[PDB]
Amino acid sequence: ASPFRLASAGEISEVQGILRTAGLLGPEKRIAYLGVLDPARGAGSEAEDRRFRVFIHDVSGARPQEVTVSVTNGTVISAVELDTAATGELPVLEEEFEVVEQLLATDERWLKALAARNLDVSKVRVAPLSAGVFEYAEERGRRILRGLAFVQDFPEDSAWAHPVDGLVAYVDVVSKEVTRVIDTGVFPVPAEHGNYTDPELTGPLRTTQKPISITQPEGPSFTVTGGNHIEWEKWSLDVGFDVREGVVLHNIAFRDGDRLRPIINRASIAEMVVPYGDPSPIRSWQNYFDTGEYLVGQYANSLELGCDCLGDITYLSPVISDAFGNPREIRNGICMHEEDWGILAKHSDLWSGINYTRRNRRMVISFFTTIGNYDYGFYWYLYLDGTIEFEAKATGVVFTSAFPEGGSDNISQLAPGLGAPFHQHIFSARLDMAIDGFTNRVEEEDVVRQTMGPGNERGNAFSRKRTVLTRESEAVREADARTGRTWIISNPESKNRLNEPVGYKLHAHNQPTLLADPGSSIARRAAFATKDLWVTRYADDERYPTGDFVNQHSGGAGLPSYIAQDRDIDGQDIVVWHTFGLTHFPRVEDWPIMPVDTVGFKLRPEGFFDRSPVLDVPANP
Amino acid sequence: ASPFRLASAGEISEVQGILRTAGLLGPEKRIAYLGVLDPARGAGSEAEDRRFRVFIHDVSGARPQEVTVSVTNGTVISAVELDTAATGELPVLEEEFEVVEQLLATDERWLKALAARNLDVSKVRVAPLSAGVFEYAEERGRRILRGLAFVQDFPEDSAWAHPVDGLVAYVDVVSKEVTRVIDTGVFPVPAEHGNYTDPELTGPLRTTQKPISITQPEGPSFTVTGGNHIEWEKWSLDVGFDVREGVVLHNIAFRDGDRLRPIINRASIAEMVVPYGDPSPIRSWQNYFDTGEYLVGQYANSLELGCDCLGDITYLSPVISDAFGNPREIRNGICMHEEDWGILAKHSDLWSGINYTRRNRRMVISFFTTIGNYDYGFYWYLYLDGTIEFEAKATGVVFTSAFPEGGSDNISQLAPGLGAPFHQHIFSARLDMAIDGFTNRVEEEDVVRQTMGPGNERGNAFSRKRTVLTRESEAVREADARTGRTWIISNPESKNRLNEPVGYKLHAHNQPTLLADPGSSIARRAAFATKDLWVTRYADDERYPTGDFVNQHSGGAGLPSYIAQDRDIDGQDIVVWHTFGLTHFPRVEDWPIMPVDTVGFKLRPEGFFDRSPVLDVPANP
Ligand SMILES: [Cu+2]
Ligand SMILES: [Cu+2]
Ligand code: NA
Ligand code: NA
Repeated sequence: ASPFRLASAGEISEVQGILRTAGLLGPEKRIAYLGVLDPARGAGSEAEDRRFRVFIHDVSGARPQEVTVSVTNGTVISAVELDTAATGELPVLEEEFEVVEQLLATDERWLKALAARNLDVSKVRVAPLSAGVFEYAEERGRRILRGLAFVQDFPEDSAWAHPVDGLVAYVDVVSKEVTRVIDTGVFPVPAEHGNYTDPELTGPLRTTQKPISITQPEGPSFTVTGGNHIEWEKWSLDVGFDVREGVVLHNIAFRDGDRLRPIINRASIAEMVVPYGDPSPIRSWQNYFDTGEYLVGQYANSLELGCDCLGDITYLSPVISDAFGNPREIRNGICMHEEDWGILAKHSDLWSGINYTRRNRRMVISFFTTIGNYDYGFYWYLYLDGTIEFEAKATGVVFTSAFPEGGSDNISQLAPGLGAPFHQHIFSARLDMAIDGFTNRVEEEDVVRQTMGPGNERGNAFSRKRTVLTRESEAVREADARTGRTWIISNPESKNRLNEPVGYKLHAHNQPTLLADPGSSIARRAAFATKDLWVTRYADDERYPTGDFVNQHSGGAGLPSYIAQDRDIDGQDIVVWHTFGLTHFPRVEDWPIMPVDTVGFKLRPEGFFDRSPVLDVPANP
Repeated sequence: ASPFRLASAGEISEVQGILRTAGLLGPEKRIAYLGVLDPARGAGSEAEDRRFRVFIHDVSGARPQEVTVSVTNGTVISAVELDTAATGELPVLEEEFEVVEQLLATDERWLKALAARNLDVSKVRVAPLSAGVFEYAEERGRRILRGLAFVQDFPEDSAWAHPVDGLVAYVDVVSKEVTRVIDTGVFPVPAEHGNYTDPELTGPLRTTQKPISITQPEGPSFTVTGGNHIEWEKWSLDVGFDVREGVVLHNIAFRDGDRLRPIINRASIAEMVVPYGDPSPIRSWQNYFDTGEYLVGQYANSLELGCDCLGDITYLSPVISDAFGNPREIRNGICMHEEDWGILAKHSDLWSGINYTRRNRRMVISFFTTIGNYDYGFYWYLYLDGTIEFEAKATGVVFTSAFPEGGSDNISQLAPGLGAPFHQHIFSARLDMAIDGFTNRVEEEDVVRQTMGPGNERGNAFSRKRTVLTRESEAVREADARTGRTWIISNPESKNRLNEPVGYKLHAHNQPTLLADPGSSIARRAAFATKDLWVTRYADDERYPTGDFVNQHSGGAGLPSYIAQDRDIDGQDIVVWHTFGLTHFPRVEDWPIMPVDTVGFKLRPEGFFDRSPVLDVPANP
């Protein structure tokens, strides 16, 4: 059995049983995170050791625990009580969905605020908003959620149309107490509805769209074996799924002739955060770590055939644990399919008389998640030519506020009285590299302009420079779009037939990084987001750029701590962490439901192959 | 009849007849350019006036002419003799394809160079390479082409595999004389073949690709009327075709409710140039203005169904003039089709219980051209949400040289002894704007970082700033990817329902601009390419960023001259010229035939609509 197979329902039940028998899962315990661990380095040989990591909350007020279990051997490997004021709180629990609203509904201060606004408490929705770390000393070591009110006029109404500005509250979800209710003043609650299925707002539906049918009469060109092992057009990989990260890719490799050549050992989105840029005290604390605080895999959607994924689709239905250790399937949570991708290569040669055209295609592995108002599609693509790409598709409903009567430098107007605070959506891709194996290095490549003069008398020359990042202290890099900056991951011990090291080049989109002041709480908690590229030496326990327990963790954790080790990364087992994101000034067109916008990155072979790897693609039928 | 209809065969024959009768097209004349002119402003009412512009070369040595004809009235409007030393030479003629090779084959200096290298002259290919303007005084006012040798071992061999470095020659294609033969020394001619249809090099063809079938059982959702008028999913436009520019889009507009709202009056790629960065005197003069010197529409490919354009395709077959004024059809030269484009909008709402997904699609209008070794696909896309995008797909065979034995700062290695000089492919999109009509302005928008302090005590705030470009002297702009710089075209006299000016935002890729020294010939002849964005006041005669006659024109022409007029562009009829390109350090994977790489730009609505314009899209079948 592949050590990279998806977790099965029986493994999760086994973890439950092991924890129970060890005294670690009594009736007061709640599993906040559970996932299989990847195999250790050099473990390929041999014998199963499937281990699971578990974060266990306690509803009675006792300290939570981090536990690793061997499901293979039926044993607890390690169990440690956590001091959450030091190392962070556990991820938000599903069962907290309604707790903030419930607590607030019986609080006299909350009710006073609602009564001033003539709002029916039974119509007021409130979400479990993550709290971060600000100036409130009573919150240190306590599990806090914050709450913002949105009115639902009727049960199928979009509450996002009706934000209640000027009001925020903080609660403790263990003691079930409301710690603070803050009312800065009454803003009109926007009146118009945002019901995008109401014919009054949609108008008559278009009747002009004729069907576009995508079929594969012979079935798909990829195979799936062992549950999650993909073979497609020379590519080989395993599709993992983790409740925190979502879809993970393992063992990305390319079969070049008779050799299986590794490229990336593990690819994931290891963090994603949505920092808000509105200085109103109602929202200035808000930074949603969709991955680290909420767990994006947990909220993966079940994808509808013909709707979410069109064509000949092979689904995976990954299994996760509920809060009690029972397995729960996400039916049709991962789509896998190949897509036509236009022209691959084309040339019409006058001298030879040969006219040549070939088509491209890509393998797609995707999932979609919903976190509150946001919905995101995460797409990995493998192309015939060896290119690897990630794309995020951001949609949903925008997070709303009042639009201030005098206008705003930090909020845009969507509808009468309705605002959208500015924000970013910033991702970190963790790419545990294995270019032709684990001995890798990274070079920063810039274009080099040359001065007109001796050796360049016509002033046309230009060049390139590559700078090796030799130690972690040198490996925190920023974009430079003007100079075409990219980063090449190579294997200095593996040369192509031209005696040049094999490599892959990372092409970033060069979007803005974290805009917050560098002294802010968010700049400290999401330090990764302040720089485009980090390179670390691989270590088993360095998994997330924000650290293991993000919720209410004070600044400092993750990448900035890991690189202090100043380890050798010049021809070693290394990990690239690429920050990329969208900066969103919401437009009227984003209301009442947002069209998709996109961001991502790609890696292209750079002297990895001895010539084009797609010369054996046949002409299209 | 629409004044924007494609030229017909009969119109071209009529132009021929008119020129003949006027004494302007005797047997020594050759048409180097012919195309319909767009209607004048305010001409919509009324009555036909189809005018054609013609550049007429004379093979006997007499001066060429620029002529405008009214095909409607059977008259010559203007005819002027050109002084080519002043205003530039005419575009390269098709009949010059073989002239450089032919001349050189009987030249003793050329033959001496070939004999030293043991090369059979009958196997030596040479192209009509554009000459530019360098230090050779004898070339001023003369029609010159330069020639580089490539060996074809047999008639179906790819000559690009066998460049003959150290050798270049210059000819006069009117006097049929070889002016210079320069031999800097013998380089080995690379030996390996680059025959990408030879089984020895391809290997056995893959048998693993299963069909991907794209069909439309009810036909397409767009209609074509009047030959070239498209109606699709609220969009309206006319598809033009010009021998120089290729596919042009006219009258791009969007039907918002019962109002046809203009967006872009004319969109084209008005120039494209390929500057080379190798300071060897063998190539340091080379800059191929594929559009302005060669005419990309002229070399548009005939596109094969199921191969080049997949799905339900509607073709146009545009007509151009041959060198004698006879019409020539480019059969199946333009593809039009709609494509599925993934998720348009999606949200799963816990509070309302509504789960909503809609799919996106795009209208595609494309052509493919071949210029020597290069092949480019030009794609325009219209999306359901109002986004407009252009994408160029660059492929073909890379232009080769020897790889110097000591390595090179300006050439990369492709195969043993085979090099690829560094170069860029730089496009200029000319967007004659009409956002809700012709009264438009441009603002540069940057993100604004804010300092932690009073009014921003948590250091989270960020903002945006917009600066109006009020006069042409202020409207030559550069990218700033780090600050998320974009440019918004708005109509200051047309407000959306929120009392904000309607607009569209240009999103650039922020790739490097022209790298050459600013004092070089190429920086002066392709000045447009040195800056990302220019805004001019519309004028009928300001068509190309490089001017009308690019071939052998000294530096200065086009945009830098036009903006000296310093015209008012604040709420006026304006034109945006966006420079964008690829910087290519060729990789081993690009040999022997290059996979596609891409560059482009998009424009997204920015408060153009009163809410999302896709709320009336129905759920997918
Ligand atoms: Cu957003
Ligand atoms: Cu190129
Ligand atoms: Na690694
Ligand atoms: Na205009």
